[PDB]
Amino acid sequence: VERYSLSPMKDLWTEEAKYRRWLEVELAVTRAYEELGMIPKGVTERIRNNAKIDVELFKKIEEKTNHDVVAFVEGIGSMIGEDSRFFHYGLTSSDVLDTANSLALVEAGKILLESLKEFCDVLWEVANRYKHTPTIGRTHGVHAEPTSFGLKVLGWYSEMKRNVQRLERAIEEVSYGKISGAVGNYANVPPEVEEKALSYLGLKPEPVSTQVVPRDRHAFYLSTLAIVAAGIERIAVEIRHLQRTEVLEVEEPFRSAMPHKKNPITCERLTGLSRMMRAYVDPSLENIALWHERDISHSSVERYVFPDATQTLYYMIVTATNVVRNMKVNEERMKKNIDLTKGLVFSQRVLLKLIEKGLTRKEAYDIVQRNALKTWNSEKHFLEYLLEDEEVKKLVTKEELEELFDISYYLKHVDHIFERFEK
Amino acid sequence: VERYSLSPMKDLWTEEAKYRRWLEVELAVTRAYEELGMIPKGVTERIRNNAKIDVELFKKIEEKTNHDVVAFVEGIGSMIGEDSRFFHYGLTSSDVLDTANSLALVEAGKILLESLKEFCDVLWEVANRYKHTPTIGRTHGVHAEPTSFGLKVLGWYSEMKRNVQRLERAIEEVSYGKISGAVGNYANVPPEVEEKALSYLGLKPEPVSTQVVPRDRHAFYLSTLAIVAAGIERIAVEIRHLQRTEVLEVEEPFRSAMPHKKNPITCERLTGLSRMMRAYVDPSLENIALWHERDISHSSVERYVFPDATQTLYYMIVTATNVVRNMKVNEERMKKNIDLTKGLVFSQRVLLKLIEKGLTRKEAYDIVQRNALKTWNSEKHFLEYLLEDEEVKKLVTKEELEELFDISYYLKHVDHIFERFEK
Amino acid sequence: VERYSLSPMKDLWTEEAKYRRWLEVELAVTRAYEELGMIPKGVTERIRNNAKIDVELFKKIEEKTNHDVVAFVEGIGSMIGEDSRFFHYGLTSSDVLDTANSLALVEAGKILLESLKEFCDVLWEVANRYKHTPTIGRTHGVHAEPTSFGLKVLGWYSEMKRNVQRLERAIEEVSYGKISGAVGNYANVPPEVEEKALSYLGLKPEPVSTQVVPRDRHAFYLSTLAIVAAGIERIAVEIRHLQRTEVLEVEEPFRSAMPHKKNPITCERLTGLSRMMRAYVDPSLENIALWHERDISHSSVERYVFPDATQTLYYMIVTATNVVRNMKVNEERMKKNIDLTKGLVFSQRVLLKLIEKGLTRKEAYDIVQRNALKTWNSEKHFLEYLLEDEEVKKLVTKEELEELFDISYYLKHVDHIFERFEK
Amino acid sequence: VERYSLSPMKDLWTEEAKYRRWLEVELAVTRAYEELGMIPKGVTERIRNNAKIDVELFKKIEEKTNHDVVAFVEGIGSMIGEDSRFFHYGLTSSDVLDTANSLALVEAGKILLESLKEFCDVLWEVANRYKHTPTIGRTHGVHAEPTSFGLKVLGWYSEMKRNVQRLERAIEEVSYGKISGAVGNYANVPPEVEEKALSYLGLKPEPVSTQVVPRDRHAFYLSTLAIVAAGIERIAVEIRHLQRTEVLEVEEPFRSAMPHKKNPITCERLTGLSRMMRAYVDPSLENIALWHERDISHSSVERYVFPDATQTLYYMIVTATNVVRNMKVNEERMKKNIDLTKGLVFSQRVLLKLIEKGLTRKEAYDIVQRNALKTWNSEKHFLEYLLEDEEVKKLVTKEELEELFDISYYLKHVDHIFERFEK
Repeated sequence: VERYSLSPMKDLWTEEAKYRRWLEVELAVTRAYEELGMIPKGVTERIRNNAKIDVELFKKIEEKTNHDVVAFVEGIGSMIGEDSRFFHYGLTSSDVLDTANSLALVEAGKILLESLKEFCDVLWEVANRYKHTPTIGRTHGVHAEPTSFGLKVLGWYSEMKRNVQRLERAIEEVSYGKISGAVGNYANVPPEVEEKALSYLGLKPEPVSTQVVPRDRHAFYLSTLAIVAAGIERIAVEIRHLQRTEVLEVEEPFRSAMPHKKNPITCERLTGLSRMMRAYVDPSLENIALWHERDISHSSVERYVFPDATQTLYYMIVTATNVVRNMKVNEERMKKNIDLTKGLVFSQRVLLKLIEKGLTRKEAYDIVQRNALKTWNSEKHFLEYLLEDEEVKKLVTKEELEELFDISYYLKHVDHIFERFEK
Repeated sequence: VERYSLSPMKDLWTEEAKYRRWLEVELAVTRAYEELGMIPKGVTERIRNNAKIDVELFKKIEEKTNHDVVAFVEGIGSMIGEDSRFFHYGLTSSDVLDTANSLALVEAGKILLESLKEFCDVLWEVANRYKHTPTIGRTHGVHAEPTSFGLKVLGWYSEMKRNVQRLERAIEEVSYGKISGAVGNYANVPPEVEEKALSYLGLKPEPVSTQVVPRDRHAFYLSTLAIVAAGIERIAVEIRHLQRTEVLEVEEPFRSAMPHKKNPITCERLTGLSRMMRAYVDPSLENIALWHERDISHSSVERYVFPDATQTLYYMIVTATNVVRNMKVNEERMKKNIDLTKGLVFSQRVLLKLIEKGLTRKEAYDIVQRNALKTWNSEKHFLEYLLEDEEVKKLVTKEELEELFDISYYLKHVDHIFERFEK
Repeated sequence: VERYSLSPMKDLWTEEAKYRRWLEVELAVTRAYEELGMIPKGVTERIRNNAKIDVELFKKIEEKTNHDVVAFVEGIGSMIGEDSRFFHYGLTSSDVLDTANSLALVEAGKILLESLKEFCDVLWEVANRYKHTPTIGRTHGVHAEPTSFGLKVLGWYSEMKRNVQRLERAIEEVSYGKISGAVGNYANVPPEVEEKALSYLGLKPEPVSTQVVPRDRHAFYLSTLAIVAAGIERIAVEIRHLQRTEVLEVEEPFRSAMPHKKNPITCERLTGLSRMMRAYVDPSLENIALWHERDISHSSVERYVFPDATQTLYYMIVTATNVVRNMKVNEERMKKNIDLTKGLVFSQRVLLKLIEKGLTRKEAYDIVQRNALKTWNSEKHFLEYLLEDEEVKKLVTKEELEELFDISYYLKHVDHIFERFEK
Repeated sequence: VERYSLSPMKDLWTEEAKYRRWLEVELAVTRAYEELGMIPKGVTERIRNNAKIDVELFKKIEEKTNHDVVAFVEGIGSMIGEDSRFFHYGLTSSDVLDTANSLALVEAGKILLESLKEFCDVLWEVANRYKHTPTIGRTHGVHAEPTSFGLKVLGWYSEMKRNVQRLERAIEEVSYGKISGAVGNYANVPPEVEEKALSYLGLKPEPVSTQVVPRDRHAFYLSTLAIVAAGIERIAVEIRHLQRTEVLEVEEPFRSAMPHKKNPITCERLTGLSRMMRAYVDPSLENIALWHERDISHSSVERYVFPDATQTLYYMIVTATNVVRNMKVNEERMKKNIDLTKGLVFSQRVLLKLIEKGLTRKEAYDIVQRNALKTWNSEKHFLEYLLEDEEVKKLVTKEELEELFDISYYLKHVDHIFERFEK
């Protein structure tokens, strides 16, 4: 794990950061009471001045207390003297816990969103750089028709922009806390305190909560994270295919190294991390069916999944940004790979042209097949066989024949497509 | 499976419905060409009049062809005579396949959305009916504080309304087809044909496609379906708990039956179907990383998951609607269950009241604990013990003591919460 | 789905086959009571002669009964006259259901196991056929060191022989039924009736059951099935890579076709079916935690998973067997692919030889790197560059150089490895 | 995570313990070469005396090397002087990595297995302690028929004894390393060195490896781990249900506490940890299909799963053992809960007795239903209503009636079932 904790994301998930979120919540709540005239003026400022985050103290108290937030509430109690009457007043532990996890997931979502937007900018730049670079399109791993390498990157760009909007909605979904007390009905803490306290944190009130924020929001967020990761996985698998020794179209950045031993190690790592990101979706979905007004089975799951899902995805986005930013792209090898089958890429164009000139689907098909076959089993090109085919010679001119091998045919609509992403 | 195929949803997924979607696509495409002046006037109308869906013919041709859409294209070919020149013109098979699955998933999404909205109306009605019905709030399966049964149903209502908006976005995500030919670059079919043909189907053009519509859209849709199902699972588990013999607060509708043998069979079934819905998420997510401009590994997955996920969820929503619509709710038993622990539900109120009147947290706590203990181990009530406690007798009046047992305390903010959902 | 239902597996999962298993269970149970003297002599043969599988009757009765096994018990009841006193006597529904599913899963396991052993025989045959066929070993998709193609097939053989054993244990695990009545404590049917009835069916008694056979047995079985599928998935991904245009070492069987358009469609299908097989594992694992002496949430999951997992794996085994049996293996291409990097595959042998002859690891490495580079960026071979390197010329003879390019170094232990599988 | 790392399991997964396993592998390999006469006598002891685990050195070298095992090989190299010629000789990195992970998973398996056997001993003890404790059996959460509480614990015992055996096979499955070099064909290190080196470590040779030990072995192991976890999850959900306020039959150990606020927090935790354990299964299964002779996508997954799955299960086994060892069992409450429905638990015996005495199934059923109804809606017992029923009065004696309410009918075979586990 520590392998991919990267700053800013990993600073979110220390024990200090967590206790500071709990204090933030507690201070928003005393502030809300005080602004409503419900506790004396001055309480919040004094608790702000005297409450310190002391991790060892809270952990020592927790040894005796066996309860994380009660230990915190007493630890803070021992620094704030008389003001402890007004601290954690009416709250249940999950008011603090779940509001603090909204804070963390919203912030993690924002870090993720900024790095994602940055991945989009790099993908847009790389797609425009190779906008007109010819490459062979491949279906079932088999040469199909010519295309451009910028258009392939644009498909990745297109997918990551759908993920920017998805990530914005997942941030919205998790932007809800609760300050509603034991079973969520404001018996011990007024709903006006909740509304003020959460607006100071940048959060909204869960419209109806139980003891807990409903876990379908978290499952939505984490399902969105797994889908972002699988798009990065699609990119990573492409580059693994393109860096294989028989292809050599692209090379992921590295580190003088042996030219024949450049392994796509980073993209293999990305593929494995995507497997982990989708692994967290299932446990988040059966966190949803909590018993009544809550059970705590989700808590242990979330200790793994919140920190690991958001730190792994962050590492995936930053790493894949660097891979696409700095990968070597071998344009001449791309172009050369179009001629690997020696013209047989243009074999549909040749087939149709024989139907145009009179022949029936089957008639044309047999002429192309025989030429294909000879091309495939030898060293001469498809075109050179077609030109010498007598049946072809009485139906098609030679200038007609040669123009069917123009790559620009496959390429006439690339700008049309790029233009859909402009402006 | 056939157990839960219900009309309208199951009519979507027959072989006839599929072939009709393929014809719909094909007709939108000839229409687009003809409206653009690219094929003669009259072609579409004549293909519309002569193309019949003949499932046995297509399947017989497929025996020879070994390819589903080629067999279809030839079957239709044999009915439409000369017009077959202009039919399926420039298309790749996945233009038809994936555009037809957008049609199916958008329509399935709309059927699902209407039944979901209807579930929301029933939940809103049931929540307002029991708005002020007292029930005991339960955390860790343990009596916590009083609450209202309408507020519990409102939490379900709140969750299903978040799922209506989620379902709308999932319908949007899947509203994209492609008419872009072999590797998605319009080499064989102009992008103006795509744009016209898909607007007649109510769909949008994938802004950049490969041979296929990118599979992250389908994974998003199906992840949303699994989250809707897990909310239905939360409801179903609640009712199972509430129909157990020691609780008897709610009874799912059934079918004169034995009163002691009413089993929550439907809600158990709902819980199992939610397990299947979340099971489809993982295969949809590794459908995303297709090789290059496509591989066909996703096709076999989607033969299971599109029809099964959308028919299971539809059955879940209709069944859970009926369960909530017609379930028996035992209000007097709910109210009686509040007094099961004989007043000990109000034990925090009693504790705080002793701190108010001078005592320290620990001092108060020991008085409540001893009374709790005596109450727990006997048949007299908490209140009756408190009244006779001397330490309590010198700190608290008896009218003070009795008012701490008012249920209306737990209940002062129920209308505030319901009002968040009005208007 | 129907796409891959293949005889004999799909005959297991009809409604008829299910009711036949129910009767088989019922007849074993009457036989057991009769042999113990608990019901009159002759009952079992009479019920055997009279009791007919009438699917439409049972479904008509179920319309009114709303209970599948009750409807069956009554339908059989209407055919067997006075002997209905002795039929289904003391049983709970899940005595019949779960015992019938053990029969099905055992027999499914056996059909799976015989096709698997047959897949092993084909793998052994193909591996021995290419025992000594040179091929380039590939790590990270990059040419590593020479090996044999039979050795690669052997690793697949070794994996499926581990699965044969795993399948035999999974059969063992599911060989347990129950005839123990409502909560599994033999209050209504004697344990000696259970023991006799299940030994007639070839099954063992769950040593302690509740109302149900414990679902960890089924989860273990389905987990083993998903493991077998992923080994098929490893094989199918190798053939996809090897059939790509730039590689052409292997070609899956098909159907005269275009030589350049041979797509690995069956293998991509096998990949997608492997994803469904692993998807069924999670739902099976959470069927395990049934509430108390049972809930029925697992029933609905098992209507999908039992038939779908066994039929999909059966399809995968039979199809992969035909793929490996009939695939074309291009040996000259495999041998030719070793020289793609023009000798650089032997570059570690060259490096070590320079350390042998005095040089330090870094010294040797720089000579190899420079020659590698020159080879990589040109058309001359590594050897030709080494021979002309003066630093190399004074440390190594030419005959010492050339013999580092012998493939038989890489193959000396092929024969030791096959030997481990013999006898 | 650190929450549940417990000695001895967490000592397995430090960086130090990992480098120690790497050295252990390296020393087995030098020992094997030396015993075969291939390197001078004395090398192994010298490398043993000199080779120190220096985590910070290896990490500093790795900063420059960017390769974990290379950095290790060099760091050891700087301590062992001239013997570095003989160290790591012919090995590929994954000879050390995968052999070291077999050591770890074997030893983890053994720690797991000893705590599991200990969980079985506690279960056997608790089951025998309540062998004859009457309790109500529950199906669909609804009172069914009386049984014994020891019988329920026996079913848990039976499940964990099946897991002991499953754990022994999973240990066997992962007992394979490799010392076969870059593509697993012993080109660079002899197979007799592998055989000797692995028998010193207690391991067997993968019969054919590629660059890596095949990942179906690890997926089988982790699948067995998730099965063991779900059986713990079945137990923990039972204790949650039994500790609910309306039931009070059992109370998990804790920490004087409030008697009404005893929450089943450990059991809810065990439930959530079971969800993480099953989440690791899917990522392990798709690690299986590595490309060719390996890709490294699995490495990153295994950095999470190996340590997390073995430590979480270890925590679950030890904690569930303490739960079952120390939980309070309320026998009088269990016995009292049988009479909750005031005799209606014996209603099938009454029904059958009326058919015995002449009546038809429907006739008998209506008498029982009417009395059931009256019992259900009042405070008088079923028996008292039956005795006063005139139709009952003319078919059944009072002593014939009362003895249908004997609990020993339900318990006669408890003793036969425990006997199956003896000896």
